[PDB]
Amino acid sequence: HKPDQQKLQALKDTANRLRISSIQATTAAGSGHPTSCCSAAEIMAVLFFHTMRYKSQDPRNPHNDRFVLSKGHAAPILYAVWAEAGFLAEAELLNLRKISSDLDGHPVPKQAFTDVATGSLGQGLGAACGMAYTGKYFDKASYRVYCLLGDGELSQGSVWEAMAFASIYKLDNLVAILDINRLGQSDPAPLQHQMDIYQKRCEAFGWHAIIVDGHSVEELCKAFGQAKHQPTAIIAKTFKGRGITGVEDKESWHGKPLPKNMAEQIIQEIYSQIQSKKKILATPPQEDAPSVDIANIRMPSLPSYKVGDKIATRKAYGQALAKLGHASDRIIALDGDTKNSTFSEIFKKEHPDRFIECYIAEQNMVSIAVGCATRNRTVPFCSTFAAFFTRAFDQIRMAAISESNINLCGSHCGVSIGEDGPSQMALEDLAMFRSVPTSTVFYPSDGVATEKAVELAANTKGICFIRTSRPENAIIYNNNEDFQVGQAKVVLKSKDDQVTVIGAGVTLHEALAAAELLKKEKINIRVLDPFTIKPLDRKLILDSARATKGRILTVEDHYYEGGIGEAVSSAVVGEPGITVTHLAVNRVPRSGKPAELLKMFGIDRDAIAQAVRGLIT
Amino acid sequence: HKPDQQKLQALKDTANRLRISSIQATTAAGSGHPTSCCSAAEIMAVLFFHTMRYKSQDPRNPHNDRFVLSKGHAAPILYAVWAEAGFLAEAELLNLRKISSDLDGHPVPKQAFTDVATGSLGQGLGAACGMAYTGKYFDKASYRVYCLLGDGELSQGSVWEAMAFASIYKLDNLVAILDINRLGQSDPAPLQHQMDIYQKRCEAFGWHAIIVDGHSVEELCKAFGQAKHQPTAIIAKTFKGRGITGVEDKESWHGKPLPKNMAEQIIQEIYSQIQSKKKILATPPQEDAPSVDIANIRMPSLPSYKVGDKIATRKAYGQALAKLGHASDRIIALDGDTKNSTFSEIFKKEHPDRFIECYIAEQNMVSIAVGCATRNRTVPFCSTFAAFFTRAFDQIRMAAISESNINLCGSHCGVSIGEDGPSQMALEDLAMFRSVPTSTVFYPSDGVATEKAVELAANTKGICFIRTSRPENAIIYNNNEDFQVGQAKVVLKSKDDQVTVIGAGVTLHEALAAAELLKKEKINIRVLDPFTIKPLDRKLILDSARATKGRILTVEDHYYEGGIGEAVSSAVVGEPGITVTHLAVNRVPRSGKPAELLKMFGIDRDAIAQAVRGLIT
Ligand SMILES: Cc1ncc(C[n+]2csc(CCOP(=O)(O)OP(=O)(O)O)c2C)c(N)n1
Ligand SMILES: Cc1ncc(C[n+]2csc(CCOP(=O)(O)OP(=O)(O)O)c2C)c(N)n1
Ligand SMILES: [Ca+2]
Ligand SMILES: [Ca+2]
Ligand code: NA
Ligand code: NA
Repeated sequence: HKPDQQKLQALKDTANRLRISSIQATTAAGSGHPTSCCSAAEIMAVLFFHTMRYKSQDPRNPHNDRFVLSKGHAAPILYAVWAEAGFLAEAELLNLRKISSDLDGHPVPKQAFTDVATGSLGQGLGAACGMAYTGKYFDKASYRVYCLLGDGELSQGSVWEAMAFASIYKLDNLVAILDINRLGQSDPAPLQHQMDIYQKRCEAFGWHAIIVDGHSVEELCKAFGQAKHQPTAIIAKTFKGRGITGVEDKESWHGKPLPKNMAEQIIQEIYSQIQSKKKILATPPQEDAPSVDIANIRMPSLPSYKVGDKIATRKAYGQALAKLGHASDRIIALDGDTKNSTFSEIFKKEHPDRFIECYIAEQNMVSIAVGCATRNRTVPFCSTFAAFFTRAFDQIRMAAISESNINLCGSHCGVSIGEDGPSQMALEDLAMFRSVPTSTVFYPSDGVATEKAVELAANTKGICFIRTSRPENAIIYNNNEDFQVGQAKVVLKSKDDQVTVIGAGVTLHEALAAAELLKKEKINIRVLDPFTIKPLDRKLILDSARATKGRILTVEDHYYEGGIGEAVSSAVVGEPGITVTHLAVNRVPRSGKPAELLKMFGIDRDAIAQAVRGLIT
Repeated sequence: HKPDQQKLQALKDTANRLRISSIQATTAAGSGHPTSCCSAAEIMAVLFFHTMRYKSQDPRNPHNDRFVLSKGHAAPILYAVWAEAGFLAEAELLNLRKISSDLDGHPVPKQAFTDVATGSLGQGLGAACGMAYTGKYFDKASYRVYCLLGDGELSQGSVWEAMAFASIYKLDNLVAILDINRLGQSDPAPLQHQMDIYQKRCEAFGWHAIIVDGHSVEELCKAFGQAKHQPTAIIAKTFKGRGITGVEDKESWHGKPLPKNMAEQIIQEIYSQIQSKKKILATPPQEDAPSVDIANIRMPSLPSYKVGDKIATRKAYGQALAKLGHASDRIIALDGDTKNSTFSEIFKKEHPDRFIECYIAEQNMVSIAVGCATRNRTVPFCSTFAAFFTRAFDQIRMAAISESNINLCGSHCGVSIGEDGPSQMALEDLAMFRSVPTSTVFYPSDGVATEKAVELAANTKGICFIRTSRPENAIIYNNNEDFQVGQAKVVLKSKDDQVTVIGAGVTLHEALAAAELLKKEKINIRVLDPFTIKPLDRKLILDSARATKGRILTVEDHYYEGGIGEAVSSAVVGEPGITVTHLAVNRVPRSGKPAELLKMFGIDRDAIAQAVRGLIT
């Protein structure tokens, strides 16, 4: 698939038009990364005007090839290709980085041509893997996926997780293009132009690796055209600032715009090398992506638990997820070699074609989910121990910037796991997920609440987190109980309540046990289950407090900062007559039995009862 | 260095004693991972009783070889070697996982023989790299560093970052042993027993890679004895549950103890294979680690700023760090290809031998710092953009479980960076660091406070975080101002103050500007700079509020959850007459000029003034 002579020259001309646009935009803004754009200009021309198939007036079309700009600071050249393709007006490029424009400093999905935000390096290939996995195994469509990475970027371990994933899953519809321009931000990239080492690394991770001159349209086209039996890495030897005389291949230019006078001079030089004005039209795709049903997802039946039966919420999650897979053909499940502990294995057993084993690689797992959710093709649920979602916080952070709809279930929360000790204990997961701006944080306290959290999460936009627990605890809700995001439940009350005790998961059950102890001493307490920690039901909390002498006690299997107690305090601070006492975990824990650790860390029934007795007196 | 016939058999006997101890301990506990111990028994015997050099009665001795158990769930066999070596009493092994014991489910540094906690897979090799870098380049000592990893564990990208680091820095004093036992937790590891692929991956990342039969003491000893010119990977083909008949090489046994009856039978079988009772003594090390000065670290002079001069706190950090490097020969600086933006380049210029370029690999950077701080050999300061510390949250979490003394400086906080947009904006870093139990969170508002934060951090135990900013802001403190952890500063006050406004960094300066605006309308406000967000100066905040009609307004360049406003609210909730109003960033931002974004997100001078006017009225 070698371009003919006219097309070849038109591709070279296109590359130079892209350089000019990148320089013009960044000089107009007074910030940005023209030298990072210029190393990629021939790559971008060949991708957008020779290799890819897409609808230039409908960038989000489900039939289109996908492009992911992993080196997101080259955003101006992404904008430039979409102007060249006729989607964006050329004049709009000059509004790069303005508060009045959507051509922001790094790509974001408010742009029709951007599926995932990038800017935190090393994440784009994982998203691309999810898109390619979806294309091959779910859509079974003809679209291909292309991802452009920098060489400095290849220092990120997340890249190598994605490399390994793509070869395990035989993603022969995925191409990674590595812009080996020798330089990072503040020094040369470690391997510089040792092209052979990059080739060996890619081959060792199972990819077909082709070294090219990244400024040769000819060599680029030959590499893209080769038969593809594996994921393919095009390892492109380039120069940073290519085409900018005196800047090409030099340090001290990363993220530095050309000054006005210099841009004018350089642009005239580049423009003089352009042989024809006639632009290339993109070739349209084969329209073989299937229709996908986006109707509200409804469980096929009510929960079928029995009040008083004991089940851990981790197990209820797996049961509910498997049931959800009968509610929608769009549900997919991902897990990081923990399916026997999170109980996502139950979904795998019933719907194996929609389970993705991600292995021990949580960063990549989140990125796969993000990629699978793009263009609304699937509804992903990822699971591992909640503690290990800390390993993926930047991916989760970027998922919110990507306006992604993913669902994450983290098990084994808190000290109540017992003997494994703190390395496995999630004690900061509420803090982390609450800080994610698009998040909904579910903390189901029994199996019924867990099933309803799964159903609600499936239908809720944004980053949904479900915190599950290891201990078996009693079912306390009837199967017809109606749950909503942002609505708490009062699970014990009387006209004589002296404190409102807010607990969740294991501490809700400890609070109910404390209530039984206290009733023997003629002390009644109101017990409230938040259901969602974010958004928090401020109204029910305050109404409860006002019925209980203004007194609130929050008790949580989590550290003090960023959790339930701080959420509650922040919601009610300043309200007349309201007081809040907080019980949480004050330091790194240790191994012991679950009940022993709840006692040691001051969040068990006897600690709750003592706090209540002290409040009354 | 092949063991003679008696020693060879003694090593085999030792391996079998280690198997027995691992089974006994986990059966006694009723939990743990004997099959993960048993694959490693010959490796552990050869390391501890042939290859390593260490003082068996002084595991923390600075002259000793280091061992890192990256696959930390094999803790029972680590405990077993230290019993075999005579440091632990054999009987204590039976108290594994008890709340009354320190032999916890995964290793932790309350154990003399543990430097870094493990249990979150994929982190140990990075810590080992820091130990080896320290041994070679700082201590210039003869000790070597050994790290045992699982094969499932090799799916983590952090491992490959460490691999790449070790070859860049020529860590020929580092050995990684890969326990290729075919199986993970819930399925086979992806590559199973494809030993050649592991070899190719390690070689491609610059290591000398040797495939061995991991149950052959002979082959293990030959591999350890080979000349070392590069970091060395011993790629050991093993079987999970080796030596446990009917369990060896089987699925469904990860993290499952043998029941009592079965343990008795298996242990008798293993014991029958032991030919001699005579234990091997460990060989002691060459005592060539240098003395290190642990005196309090004092800057050689007061800060030398001038009130009213403009400097960004990011630049003040670099200046202060370089000065700190003249205060102590122990200070080291690490940075992830951002030294020209964080200004750690200033330290590199003055103290290049103590600067470690970590490249674009934040997870590994944190682990390197943790390893360098072990045994108090250095005082590390790591820097990058604060947003990118989210990429290393699990490493930071584990650092606190490791009781590590590291210092982290994250620049470019908040929307005030302007045009790069949200991918680069730290808006959740206060939430994240506040949740880390051993943390001190410094948020210096000018260059003087920044210099004093650096000095204090150097002398403070735990995870110290310093949040720096991009905008140039005025110096407001005199050079002799005395700063302490947990002590705030009132930077503007009058007898007629009507609100206490708490700001930090850019929002402190916006609050001072608001005060100047408001004074024109005869409205005075008290302005308070927290200095440390954790611990928070509750007393000064409350005393200030009580002088200002009980009214507090907090304003921060951070999301609402987990930041300054929630810290303050949580501290003062329920105090009679106190009210708290909060201004923060309510959603994912976008590109624009710094001042435009502060306005858009409601945290600039005019937003503060409007909030104040509303509180009074
Ligand atoms: C996770 C992360 N860490 C650090 C940065 C800061 N950063 C932005 S661009 C860059 C250099 C990128 O170099 P490379 O990948 O070689 O791309 P090039 O611009 O040379 O094409 C750095 C370190 C980032 N954006 N993301
Ligand atoms: C970051 C992280 N993710 C997931 C886990 C859960 N986990 C504990 S052990 C294990 C399997 C480890 O297998 P491998 O590395 O092959 O070690 P082996 O026990 O086979 O020697 C898993 C997935 C963990 N501890 N850490
Ligand atoms: Ca580069
Ligand atoms: Ca294994
Ligand atoms: Na959802
Ligand atoms: Na410190």
